[PDB]
Amino acid sequence: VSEIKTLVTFFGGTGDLAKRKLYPSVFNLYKKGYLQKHFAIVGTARQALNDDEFKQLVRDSIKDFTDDQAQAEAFIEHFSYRAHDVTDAASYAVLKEAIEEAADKFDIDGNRIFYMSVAPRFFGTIAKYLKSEGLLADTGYNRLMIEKPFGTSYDTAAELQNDLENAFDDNQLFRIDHYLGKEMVQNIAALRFGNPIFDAAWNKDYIKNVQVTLSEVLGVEERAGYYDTAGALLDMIQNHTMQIVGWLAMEKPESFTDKDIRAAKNAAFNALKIYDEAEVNKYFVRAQYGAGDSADFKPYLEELDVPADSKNNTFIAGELQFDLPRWEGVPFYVRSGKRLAAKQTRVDIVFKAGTFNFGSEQEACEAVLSIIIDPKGAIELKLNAKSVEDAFNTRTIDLGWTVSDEDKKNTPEPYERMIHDTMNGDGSNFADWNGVSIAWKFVDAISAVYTADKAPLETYKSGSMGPEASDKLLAANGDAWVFKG
Amino acid sequence: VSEIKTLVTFFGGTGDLAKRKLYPSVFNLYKKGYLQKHFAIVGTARQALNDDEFKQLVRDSIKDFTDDQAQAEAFIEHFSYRAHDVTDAASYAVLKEAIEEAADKFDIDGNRIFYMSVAPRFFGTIAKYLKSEGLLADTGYNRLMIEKPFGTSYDTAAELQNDLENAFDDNQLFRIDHYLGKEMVQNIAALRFGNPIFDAAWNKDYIKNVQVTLSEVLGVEERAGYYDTAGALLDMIQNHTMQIVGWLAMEKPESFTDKDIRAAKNAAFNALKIYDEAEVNKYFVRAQYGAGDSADFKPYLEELDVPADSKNNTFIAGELQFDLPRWEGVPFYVRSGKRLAAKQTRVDIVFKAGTFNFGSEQEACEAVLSIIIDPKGAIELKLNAKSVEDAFNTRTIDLGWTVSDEDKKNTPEPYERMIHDTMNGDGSNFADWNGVSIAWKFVDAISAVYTADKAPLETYKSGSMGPEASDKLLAANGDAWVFKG
Repeated sequence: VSEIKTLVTFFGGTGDLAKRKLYPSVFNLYKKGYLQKHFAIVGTARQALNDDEFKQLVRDSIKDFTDDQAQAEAFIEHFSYRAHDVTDAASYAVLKEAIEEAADKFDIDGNRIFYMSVAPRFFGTIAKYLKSEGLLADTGYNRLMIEKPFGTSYDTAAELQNDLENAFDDNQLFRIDHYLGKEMVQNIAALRFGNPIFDAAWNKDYIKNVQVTLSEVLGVEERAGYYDTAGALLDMIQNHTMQIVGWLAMEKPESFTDKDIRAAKNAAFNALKIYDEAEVNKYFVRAQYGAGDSADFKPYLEELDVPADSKNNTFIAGELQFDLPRWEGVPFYVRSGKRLAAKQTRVDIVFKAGTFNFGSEQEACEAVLSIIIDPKGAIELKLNAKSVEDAFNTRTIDLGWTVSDEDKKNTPEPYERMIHDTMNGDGSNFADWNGVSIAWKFVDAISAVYTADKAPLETYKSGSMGPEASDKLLAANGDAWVFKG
Repeated sequence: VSEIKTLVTFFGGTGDLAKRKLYPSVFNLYKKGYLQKHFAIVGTARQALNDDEFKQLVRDSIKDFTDDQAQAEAFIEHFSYRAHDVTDAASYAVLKEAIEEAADKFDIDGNRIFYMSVAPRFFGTIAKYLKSEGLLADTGYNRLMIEKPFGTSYDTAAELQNDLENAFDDNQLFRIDHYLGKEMVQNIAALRFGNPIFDAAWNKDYIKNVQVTLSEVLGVEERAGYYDTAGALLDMIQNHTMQIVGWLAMEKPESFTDKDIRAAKNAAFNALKIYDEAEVNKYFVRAQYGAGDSADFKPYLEELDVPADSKNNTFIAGELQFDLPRWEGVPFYVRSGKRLAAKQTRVDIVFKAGTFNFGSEQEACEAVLSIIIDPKGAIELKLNAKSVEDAFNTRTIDLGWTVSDEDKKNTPEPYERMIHDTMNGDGSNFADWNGVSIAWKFVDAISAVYTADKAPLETYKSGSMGPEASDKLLAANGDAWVFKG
């Protein structure tokens, strides 16, 4: 395997995310031989720690992924640390030195990746200082990995993007969304473009509607302080759902290069209809979970730290419309919520029933292509066949496939995937500015109606698949949710 | 369920086929309530038996299918017998009387079915006498069920058809081919016409080749006397294979009525290319099984009653070409033989690989739709997806479906299916004259080269999937057999 020469600086290096996911992920890359000799990891945080102490922190972090001790130690030797306060310009000079020391000791020419595992309020500050204080490599590439979230509205996001563009180009910005780094989400384009029978049918002439579901069985839990201000709309719809939809609605790319994949996705994003107040009331649904089936399933208002006067949405369902020839009249249904019937992230593509008359009592129903992303990867194709009856009649059968145990074993964790893609400079599985800005405009229009309270707030029994207004939404076009729980 | 009013006369009524399959099958129809009051079964053979003795024969025949004794007896009471010699015109008067007695006792207006479970040499004789001696009902329908085989060449078949048409119309002739009465063979049209994504792809633009395999693991066995003169060509290709191919190659019918299904099939049969000597040598392969892996697997020449100088084909593989727009350049490969790697009747439809470039090391391969008919029904769809690797790459996955245990239980045996379809007058699953005549012309051309010996006779190791000339056949067009054993 080819060697990746890179210098990674982790802001928030002593953090929990770094300990649990970042370091073990960079370790796997080393285990696979991608990282060999010319690479260095510089950790940074406020806490005054020296190289040996930081090395021990990393040692304890990769412990549960160590088979060979010599290998673990050979890896840890590539780590260095430098205490540093992100708000103090002067302090960046100290980090600049540690970085240059690392590049020398391991002979690395530029190729710098900066990981911001810090509080969102510092994203712009750090980036601006990276340029003004000379921390950016003058040779090779300079890439930034910005953690969730990228703004809380279009305005804030636009301001962040504006700050980021002081030192970086959009193609150097790597926004983290672990849903895009998931193996099954990356199977969509392969299934579509790699098979002519599906490629040719991926349009208005064969597809009746596309459905995207992201259900969770858990409630707000201990995260009440944050969730009460975000809701399913910002926590699950704006980021995860919109980006999954991007893969489904994109045009057929000129090639499978990240540049063309993005152009193909943007053609769709640019054709998306932004809703006004009336349209939001007609095409979207917001709800809050109520009394469940047992005492443990308490309504959203009775959850701790939740303001008794909260009108927050723990569920969202809506219809998306794309003004492209390929999708004229094809509704894209999305839904996500807490306290639903089952943990599941899936895509259901309903094909139009055929008009061939068999003269049977049961005519041809709609074929369905389902791609289960969570909890276990699967692909199912529901087709029409003959029933086991004396007289000719149709019925539906499921052709199915599931990930093997070997598959699960070889599947890189999403963080390993994201780190690795950034080192390769592969923007394929990352949302670009255009995609994120449009996703914000769409949600802002809905959020505007919600904060103004010019739309009703539905309610649903915990453990169900949502309020009836959700089914009412699809019924208006003669559609129905494929996944019933 | 609606009541079927019919009078069935079984020529060869004391025969083994009648005891094992015919009577138990007519019994199931009674059990399902299709046959209730107005129906009668008249058995006939040379053996002098009276009504009580024949009733006992039937009693012993349906014994292993009896739960309720009262029901079994209520059924048997509908049977009558009359000894009768098929070559004696005078004798038909006696049968005519027994038939009229039956129609009176159970009040049946015509609706007669005549089953010829006799030696092939008597098919024409009986039919001619049925008309001249007045055994045909003057009211209702008159249908004939002719057992295998329908001729041994085009000439003989044409002569039989000519005799049969003295008393019947082609739509009244029901040629028995148990492969057409199989549940999975009837699923082909449902899968094709009931699903737009397959219907639209069922042509030269998406299909690269169609493959039809009918493999057996057994050898010639005790049937040497017959097989040595027929071979796989007449025993399996002419009848079973050609008719299965008919379902696959047919045009899309105007409706699912037997008349339109037949018109759609005939458009294809009429476009089939009849080969000359040169073409037979280029597009077909004949072989004989040799030494196996153990002492029990003896070569065809060492089988009992097999003439040491036999050039009989125990294997056939060939390419069919249809001169229709839908199949321009799409080869239809067929193969059938004894002593092969596995018992199996299947259809493999290879779709053209896509031309989309992922830039991967492994590009998109050909998707395959396989319909397993024997030994256990199944449908598999091999598609391209992403491999579980760090770099993007395609790989193939199998979406699969298999008949449930409930399905097997409710599936009517092929003889029940055929009897029932005849009572309904449904010619859908029956080969018509045009289809059979064309099937004969095609095989005659090949058989002509074989008897003249103007083509080589290949050989293959028993337990393999055939001689190398079989693979050579597909390789000429860049194809390969999907099922490797």
